Formats: sequence, C-alpha cells, structure tokens
Amino acid sequence: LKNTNFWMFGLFFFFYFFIMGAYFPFFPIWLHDINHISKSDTWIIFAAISLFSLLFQPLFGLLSDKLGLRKYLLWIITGMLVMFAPFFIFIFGPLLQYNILVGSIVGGIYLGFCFNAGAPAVEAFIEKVSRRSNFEFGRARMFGCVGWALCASIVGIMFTINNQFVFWLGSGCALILAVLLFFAKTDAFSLKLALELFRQPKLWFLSLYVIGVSCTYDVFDQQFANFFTSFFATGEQGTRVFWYVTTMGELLNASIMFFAPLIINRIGGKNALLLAGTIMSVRIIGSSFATSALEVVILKTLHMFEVPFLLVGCFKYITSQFEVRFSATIYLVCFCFFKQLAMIFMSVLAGNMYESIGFQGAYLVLGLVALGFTLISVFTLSGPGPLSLLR
Amino acid sequence: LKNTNFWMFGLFFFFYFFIMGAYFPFFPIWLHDINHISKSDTWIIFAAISLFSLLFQPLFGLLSDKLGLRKYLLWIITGMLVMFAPFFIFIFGPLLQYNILVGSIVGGIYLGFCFNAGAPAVEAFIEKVSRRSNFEFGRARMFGCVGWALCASIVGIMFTINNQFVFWLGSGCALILAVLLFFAKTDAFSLKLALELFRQPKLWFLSLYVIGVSCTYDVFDQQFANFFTSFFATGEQGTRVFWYVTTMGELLNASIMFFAPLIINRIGGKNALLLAGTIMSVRIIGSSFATSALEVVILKTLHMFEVPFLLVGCFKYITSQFEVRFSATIYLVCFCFFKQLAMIFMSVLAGNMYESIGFQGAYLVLGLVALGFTLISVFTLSGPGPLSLLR
Ligand SMILES: OC[C@H]1O[C@@H](S[C@@H]2O[C@H](CO)[C@H](O)[C@H](O)[C@H]2O)[C@H](O)[C@@H](O)[C@H]1O
Ligand SMILES: OC[C@H]1O[C@@H](S[C@@H]2O[C@H](CO)[C@H](O)[C@H](O)[C@H]2O)[C@H](O)[C@@H](O)[C@H]1O
Repeated sequence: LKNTNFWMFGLFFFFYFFIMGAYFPFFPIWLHDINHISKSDTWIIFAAISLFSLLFQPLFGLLSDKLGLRKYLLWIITGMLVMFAPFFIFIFGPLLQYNILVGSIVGGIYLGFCFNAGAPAVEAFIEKVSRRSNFEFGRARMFGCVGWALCASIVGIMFTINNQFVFWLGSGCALILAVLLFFAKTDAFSLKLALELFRQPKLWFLSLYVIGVSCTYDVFDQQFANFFTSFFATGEQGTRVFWYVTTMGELLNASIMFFAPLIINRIGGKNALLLAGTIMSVRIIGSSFATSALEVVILKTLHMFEVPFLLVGCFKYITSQFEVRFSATIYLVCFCFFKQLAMIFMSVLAGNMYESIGFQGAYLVLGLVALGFTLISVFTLSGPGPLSLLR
Repeated sequence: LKNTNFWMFGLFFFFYFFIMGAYFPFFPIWLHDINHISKSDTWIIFAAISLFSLLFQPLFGLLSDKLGLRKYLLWIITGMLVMFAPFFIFIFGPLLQYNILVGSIVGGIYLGFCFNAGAPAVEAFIEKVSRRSNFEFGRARMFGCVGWALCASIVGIMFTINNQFVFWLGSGCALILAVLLFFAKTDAFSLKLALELFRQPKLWFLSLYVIGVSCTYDVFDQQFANFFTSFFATGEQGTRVFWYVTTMGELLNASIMFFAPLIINRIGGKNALLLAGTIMSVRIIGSSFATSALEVVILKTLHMFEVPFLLVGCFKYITSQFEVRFSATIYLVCFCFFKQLAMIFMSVLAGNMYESIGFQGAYLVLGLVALGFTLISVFTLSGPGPLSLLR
C-alpha cells in the first residue's frame, strides 16, 4: 500500500517481535540448558516476570492514553531494548549463577518492561495509527509474525554454532527499529473516568471472557511442548519437529492475518472473539483424544488460525464498544493485568492436575473451562451475536 | 598493508574513540546547558567517577594480564558499551535530576568502567598484539584520533538539530566493535609476583615521572578552555574557534603519530618521554606568558605534538625495560591509577591557587614542577639519555 506509515510500522513490528523471538519461545531451554537452572528453581524467575507485569501493564494503559499518539513512551521501551544484548549475556546470565537468583529475578524486571508488558503497549499504540490512517491493524502486525518466524529460524541453526550471535542481532534490531520511530510522522482523559469503568458491567463481562478463555489457554500452552515430544519414541525427534512447525506456522499467521481484518468487519468483532475462543477450545480438548504424533501436530497448528481472530478481533470489539480514547488502557488491563492475575492461580492448579490426574485428564477439564466460558460469552459480551451472522 | 589484524584493530580504535570523543570533551556542556546543573555540584560527578576508576584500574590491570590475548575482558567492555545510548538518554540523564545525586552518581560508575578504566584496557590489549602481529602500536592508534575528530565534528553540528542523535549513533558503533572483535585471531603469573613490582626501585622512578609531569599536565587541561575563551573578542564566537582546533588538531595529531613509532624505536623511548614531557612543559609556560590570542592557539596545538610521544613511548619504554608479563598492569597501575590518585590531590590546591593568585600566576608553579621532574627523570629512568642522541 502506498501509505508510508504502513511501511514504517510494518517493519517496526517485524523487528520488535524478531527481538522478542530470541526471548520468549526458547527461555526454558536457555535456563535448563545454557545457564543450568534446576526445574525446581525455574519458576522463581517467572514468579517475578508475572509480578512486575502486574504494575507495569496497568500503568502503561494510563500513559498510552494520557500521551495518546505521542511516541514518548515507545522511546523508553525501544531505548531499553538496546540493552538487550548485554542483558542476557553479561548481566542477566551470570547474575543468576553468581549471586542469589533473587538478585537476577528482581533484576529481570527489565524483560517484563520490554516484552511481557512492552509488547501489548506497542500493539495498543499502533492500533491508534490504524484509525488515523486508512490501513488495518492486521496487515501491519502481519509482519510481526514473519519477524517472529525468522528469529526462531535463525536460533536453531546458529544454536550448534554460536548461539550468542542472535542476541547481538537483537540489539541491532533495536536501533534500526528506533530509526523507524524517528522517520515516523504523526498528527485526553482524567482518572475519574478510570474508576467509572469498574462500575460498568460491560467491563466485567469481557474480563470473564479473558479469564475463562485466554488465561486458561495460556497455562495450557506452557507444558504443551514437553507433552508434544512424548508422542515420539525419541524425545529428540519431537523437539526437532516441534521447532519445524513453529517456524512454518507463522507464515500461516501472515497468511491468515492477510484477510483477517476484513472478515471481522462483517462478522462484527464480538463474534470474532467467540470464534477465537472456539478454536482455542477445540485445540485444547482435541489434546485429550489425541494419541498419535500425526494428531498432536495438527493441534499446534490450530493456534495459528486462532491468534489472528483474537488480537485483531479484540481491538475491533474494544473500539466498537468503548471510546477510542480508552482503547489502550483496557487492552493492557483486561487482556493483560487480569489475564496475568488469573494465570497465577491457573498455572498452579494446572501443576496439581498434571502430576495428580495426568496430562489429558487435565486438558479435558481446562478444555471444558475454555468452552464453558466461550459459550457463556455469547450471551455476556455486549454487541451482535453468532445468531446475527446466521440471519 | 596486507596485515589482517592491523586493519581490524586499526578500525577498532577508530570506532571506540568515535564513541568516546562524542562524550568526554562535551561532558561539562552536556551538564551545565542541557541538564541545567550548577557549577558547584559539577565536582560531585567527577569526584565519584574518579573514585570508582581508582578501584577499577588496578582490578583491570591484573585481569588484563591473566587473560593475555584472551578477548574476554574486552568483550565485557564492548558489551557494556552497547548500553551507551539508553544510558545518557533515558537513564543517566533523567535519573540524576529525579533523585539525590548520590543515588544517581553511582550510576556514573558505569561511565568509569567503560571509558576512564576502559580505553586504557583497549590500549594495553592491542599493544600486546603489536608484537604477535607485525605492526607498530602507533600506526593503529592514529585511527582513534580521526575517529575522535569525526564524532566531535558530528556533535557540534547535531547539537543545533537533535543533540540526542550522537548517542544513538554511538551505540551503533559498540556493535561493529563486537564484529571486528570476532574476526580477530589472537593466541602466566600471580598477584604475589605483582607485589614484588612495588619493591623494585626501577618502578618508583616511572611512578614519580607520572605524579610529577603527567598528573600536573592532566589537571592543566581542566579549566584551560575558560582561560582560552578570554583571548577572543567574543566568548561565544571564541568557542567556535576552539571547536576547529580540537577537531583539526587531531588530524595533525594523527599525522604526528603516523611516523612516531618509526622514530621512537631507534631513540629508545626513555628519551621520548623526556621529550614528551618537554613538549608539555613548553606548552604550560606559554600560558603564563600568553600576551596574545594567536599564541594560546598554538599552545592548544602543542598538545597535539605531545600526545604521540607519550602513548607510543609509554609502551615502547615499558616493554623495553620492564618485563612484558606485567605490561598492561604497570601501565594501568603506574600511569592511570597513580595519576588519578595524584590528580585528586592536585585539583584541590589548584582551585586554592586560582583564587589565591590567578590563572597565569598559578601556571608558573606547575611548569616548575613539570620540567623539574622532567629533568629529574633523566637521572632516574634507567636507559639511554638525550646524551646518547649526539653519538
Ligand atoms: O506476552 C505475550 C504476547 O503475545 C503476543 S501473541 C504472539 O504473536 C507471535 C507472533 O507475533 C506468535 O503468534 C505467538 O504464538 C503469539 O503468542 C500478543 O500479541 C501480546 O499481546 C502478548 O500477549
Ligand atoms: O579519558 C581520557 C583518555 O584520553 C586518551 S588521549 C586522547 O586521544 C584522543 C584521540 O584518540 C585525542 O588525541 C585527545 O586529545 C587525547 O586526550 C588516553 O589515551 C586514554 O588513556 C584516556 O586517558
């Protein structure tokens, strides 16, 4: 598309998710393998990342709307992202081993800021441009997936050689990413209107949909990779093919997000979320009837259909219900602060189901919670209906 | 020259001094004008950087030699330089004003680690390559002067537009540093053996050569720019002229160090330090008898004549006389550390001299101490003398 901002931010995503692609997928490996962390102390790291994300995420909602279309906040995010290289290497890496992990655990608030709490803020910002310009959020964020793809592809291949090469590659993306932010050309509320949203029922109705459907789905994605390798005689060959799927599968997200933002506009965007929660729910429940390798793989791919219909359709439902001047705040509260607060308790009772009643015996329960609240939310979520599509 | 490592480390200097030159000479301007900081609480920053530099430079001397050609410590340096842009922009800048200086002066210890106690670590390291690869240390180091010039030229130009741009551009060079480092192929003792150095008479002689001439010369450049601007019809316009000298003077300084090692090698280096000290000495006295503005411009440039004969001669003297197995240590212990330790002591009475008598009235006492020790060092520093030059 001729619009310049499209081609600017389209690349901003590509890089920001590239630099996150060397962080999120391979973290448990980077722990248990590279830095040698006991799986009984690995949870300690995540205990902080999902804690400092409870203060940063609500707080960014405020700045995202009090600043509006001002780049000011992104400068600090993209700034810290430059420290990405020496973080993992010289700081974060030996700080877990050398002194108390705690010194690194609360020293690992950085990556909460930049990624866990940064990424949602980045998308929340970029949606605002999409309404000021012509293009849709979907084809913009499309690149973020293929950006995310490339990193995971360049890790595994440079892993046997010099795995560190990727981290420096990341901090270089931060600069080229900050370059874009400069060439980007663009162009309020009071806190009393925050408390009013807690009064609004239709705020709670969405938090239900997230807690029930998305928080339950995120705890599910945790030990799915280990579960995946269990359908192979050799635990290695599963770990391999697991990597092969995640790579190609993002080219699908780019393929799905191609026409995704056009499909939602007819369907409404409430019914987009229903459709997401459904795909989530089918995938998870299908893990309970899957016995073979050929079966379990298809399921990992169901995630690639689901994501486009969630995050695109999310903002559609947001802006098509609440004022656009609050579109950023509630996205970093409902789909984050609350999703995080619930994932605390659901990642716990998950572990107490796996080791208790087993994998599939738990994936059934969670699968029912997914579906349960997916279907609850056909009556709960304010907007059109699935029945309105049928008409 | 077909020498591989020469061009690598030659450029390596170019970029590392591009990133220093864009901070060190502009530092006080970056304080008083940009951050709007007073003139009395300037000497809380420089009275902390120096403190931590005193306790790093020793620590750096030993671990520079325990590594030898192992690139380890030089990696930590280049790694932490990647955090350069986030530092001055979003950390060192805003944080200092936010909380008590003390709380944010400790933030300025990083600034010691990478430049004050970092640059000399980069010199010692490459000096050790100067013999394993066939090239002279001086002809590589001249790249630092042109690099130092290029940034500083970019500094003043960009200050009118966006003074931030130089910092970001710096953290870009920290990456290409890592690159050049990877294409460098380069392949013991104990601290008990280091202690013995201090009981060597030969060590005291060079140690005194520093405290006397070198320390007295590095304090001379403190408020010299204040003394320089008075020789103009305008201070503001006389600042622009100082910018031409500081830049072009380095272009000359390269050319001087182009031929330096070729000369220093046959003279011995012992007589090059007496020479360097005489170049310094001639420059100090000139300020006390500065009856014109054209004079003080040449004196500014007389510094550029001195630089090579020192840096080239420090190693060419250390390596010649002292054993190579302590080359980096004694360079960081005798020159950097002791000078710094001694400079903190000379900077006090200096202020109690300017306000006791004046600028031109104080410089005479320094020049006596300067040349005094320059001539004393003729009968202490073991080696040849200016006496052998005539033969
Ligand atoms: O911190 C989690 C964030 O996850 C992303 S979604 C993420 O997108 C990549 C490619 O960009 C892949 O599809 C992953 O499978 C998918 O999880 C959200 O956009 C953020 O809001 C956070 O939820
Ligand atoms: O922190 C001060 C450091 O200064 C350099 S010397 C520096 O070199 C540049 C070009 O590389 C210019 O000539 C400047 O005039 C000159 O001061 C030292 O080599 C380091 O050890 C530090 O002392």
